[PDB]
Amino acid sequence: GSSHHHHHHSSGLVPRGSHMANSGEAPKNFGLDVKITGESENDRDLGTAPGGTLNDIGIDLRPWAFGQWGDWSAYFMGQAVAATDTIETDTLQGREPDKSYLAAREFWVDYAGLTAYPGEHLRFGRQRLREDSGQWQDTNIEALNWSFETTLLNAHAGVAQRFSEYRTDLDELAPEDKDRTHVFGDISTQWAPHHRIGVRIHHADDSGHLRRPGEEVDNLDKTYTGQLTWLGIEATGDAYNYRSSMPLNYWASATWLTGDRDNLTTTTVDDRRIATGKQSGDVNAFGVDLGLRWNIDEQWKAGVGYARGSGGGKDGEEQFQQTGLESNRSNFTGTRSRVHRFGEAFRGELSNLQAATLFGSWQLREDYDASLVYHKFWRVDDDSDIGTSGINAALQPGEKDIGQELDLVVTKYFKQGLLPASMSQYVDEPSALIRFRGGLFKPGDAYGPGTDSTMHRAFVDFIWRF
Ligand SMILES: CCCCCCC/C=C\CCCCCC(=O)OC[C@@H](O)CO
Ligand SMILES: CCCCCCC/C=C\CCCCCC(=O)OC[C@@H](O)CO
Ligand SMILES: CCCCCCC/C=C\CCCCCC(=O)OC[C@@H](O)CO
Ligand SMILES: CCCCCCC/C=C\CCCCCC(=O)OC[C@H](O)CO
Ligand SMILES: CCCCCCC/C=C\CCCCCC(=O)OC[C@H](O)CO
Ligand SMILES: CCCCCCC/C=C\CCCCCC(=O)OC[C@H](O)CO
Ligand SMILES: CCCCCCC/C=C\CCCCCC(=O)OC[C@H](O)CO
Ligand SMILES: CCCCCCCCCCCC[N+](C)(C)[O-]
Ligand SMILES: [Ca+2]
Ligand SMILES: [Ca+2]
Repeated sequence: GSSHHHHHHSSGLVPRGSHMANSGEAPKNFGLDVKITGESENDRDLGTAPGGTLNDIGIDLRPWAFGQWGDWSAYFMGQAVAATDTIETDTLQGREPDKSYLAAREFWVDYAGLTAYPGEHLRFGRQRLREDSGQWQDTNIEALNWSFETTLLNAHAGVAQRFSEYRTDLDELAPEDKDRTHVFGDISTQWAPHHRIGVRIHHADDSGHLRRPGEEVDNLDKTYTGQLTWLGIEATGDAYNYRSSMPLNYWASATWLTGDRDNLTTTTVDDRRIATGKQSGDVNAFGVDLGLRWNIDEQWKAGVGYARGSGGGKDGEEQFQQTGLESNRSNFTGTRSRVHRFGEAFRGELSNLQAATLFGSWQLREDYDASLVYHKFWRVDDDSDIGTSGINAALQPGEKDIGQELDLVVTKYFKQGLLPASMSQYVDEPSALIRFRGGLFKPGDAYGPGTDSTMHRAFVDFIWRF
């Protein structure tokens, strides 16, 4: 069920001989996830800077261990990566990564005895946190998190904070993560079969300090401290369920962001960046995300989406931002494969950003899936920047047109052997997959002259679970 240690993994693979493969088998006490990835990326800066190009290959080995004793259980997953350059082998992301490294990915203890519900448990340690949209949390982080998942009622509550990367190559935390504590919760109900309504809350509190006036500031220093609360409502009808039987699936969510930020101000003095003070101000921002998916027949689906995170406003009060724990990856095209909601290439954060999206998808049982996604992006306020994105180039003042993107994701799932056999029958539950995942980004007028006319980021992933 939902407490299984691989429940949230996007791959959805089942090892041969596991209890999930055959309910007569005992739960596995250990296993190995193997990933081989190639990445082609050109060019993250749109040709405005040296570097920013990848054409490289890597292997990622993820052994794991699991123990269960009554209501207690424990889990560890490690990671070893070797690659020809610093590629992305992990969609979930002294800050220079090495080509090769070791990591402690997950380590937690879990207690399920507070209630008799198997859907209820308490988990403590570095753990996968995820909700279905991927827009609030989808990350491995140190946390204490309570989950309650039953037919009529779902609820969660937890607290989380990064203390290390637990990596051999990254010495320090990203500044936004340093001394930031997250508290969060959600409650939702299935008010009709396959229709869910819920509320969600998240609070992020920065206990750090900003550099004082006259101090040099570098990439490891914070740009702001905040106390931010997100309050959201969400309605879904099989939004992220690739096995829906309904002719139509939908999601609608609205989120208010309130609180305050202390923003560091700086000036450049002799190749240096020097702190000049700080400015505080309230945040009163809003985000929405809507989508509708047509289940045309057993194999074909298509749909449309719209999202907007506010931007600008009086002294930047209307600049929406996400929690910083999000992936923005979800099953919104209606397939077993998760897709970046705002482009594999652009990788937009919902922040001073408006996006319109169209997709079509195709799937065949548990054996194949494919999605084609089109996005158009605009700035909401053409003098404010946007949030994070997979594009590292300056925006020109006064231009709303961010660009357009076309994404393709194609996946083959299989079981027996290293690679599929053409004589193999349709797989009941696959243990391995091969995937192409690619995005083509066409910059719009906001990127100005001297930039490339197109950018791409594409991956081939081979994944095996043993
Ligand atoms: C707060 C962080 C918690 C970190 C806990 C990490 C635990 C790592 C791996 C889980 C395996 C626990 C040991 C299993 C064991 O010794 O015996 C059980 C197993 O061999 C048969 O049931
Ligand atoms: C096993 C049951 C655990 C019960 C503990 C419940 C923990 C308490 C609240 C969880 C919901 C998140 C609350 C968010 C919050 O407190 O911040 C809101 C505040 O910042 C508004 O200004
Ligand atoms: C209808 C297809 C829309 C989605 C297209 C996404 C695929 C993006 C690129 C194609 C993958 C090939 C990657 C290799 C490549 O393009 O050449 C390397 C590059 O540096 C110069 O082209
Ligand atoms: C039931 C007890 C079993 C204990 C399992 C230990 C697993 C073995 C090694 C995991 C290493 C844990 C990560 C430690 C670590 O990386 O610390 C990082 C430092 O703080 C510097 O970043
Ligand atoms: C094929 C083996 C796969 C198993 C890999 C498990 C690796 C377990 C723990 C490695 C993480 C330990 C990090 C230790 C460390 O020194 O990190 C801190 C560095 O000094 C960065 O400043
Ligand atoms: C970039 C990918 C292409 C995006 C396509 C987006 C299209 C949005 C919605 C498609 C609606 C599908 C309607 C299907 C339909 O009407 O079939 C009717 C049949 O005749 C029923 O018998
Ligand atoms: C580019 C590197 C390899 C990437 C592999 C990604 C997935 C590969 C192939 C998917 C092919 C999709 C067409 C499937 C199809 O037409 O039907 C399959 C048959 O019905 C069953 O054999
Ligand atoms: C679809 C994108 C994945 C294909 C890219 C494969 C790259 C193989 C070349 C590895 C050599 C890299 N290099 C030149 C730095 O050594
Ligand atoms: Ca470049
Ligand atoms: Ca329980």
